[PDB]
Amino acid sequence: SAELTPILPFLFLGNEQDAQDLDTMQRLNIGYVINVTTHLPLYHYEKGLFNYKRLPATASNKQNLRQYFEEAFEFIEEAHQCGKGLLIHCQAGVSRSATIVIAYLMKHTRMTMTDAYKFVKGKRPIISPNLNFMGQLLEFEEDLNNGVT
Repeated sequence: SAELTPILPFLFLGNEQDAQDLDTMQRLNIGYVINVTTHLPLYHYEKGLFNYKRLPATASNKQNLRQYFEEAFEFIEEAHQCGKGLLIHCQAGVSRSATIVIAYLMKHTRMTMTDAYKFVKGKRPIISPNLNFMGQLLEFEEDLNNGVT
């Protein structure tokens, strides 16, 4: 499988395998984990090593991910501000988690939707948000450009 993707020094995009790799997470100074599924475990929860957030998305073709953007960005920033990294993952790191990272880049590094997509896809070529999530990212871009987020 594809290896964990560093996006920024404090933001890593991964799959379910990556969230179980405790030696790597400790090596990369990860202190925060976002699990973008309703059904996966929060791996290593009982060791009390990380701070976790679940964004309980399903597999539905109508899944709304925008509703989670604010919450997910706040958690990323918490990690960011205390000098810890954050791992965000779903099952494959292809679609749900990747959408959230692109949106973060759009809001917090001012990247257009196209440039943020290409930034992530350049780092992690297997990503492929579905057309539903792409539609939401376009709407998010719109709302960012009018300041109405």
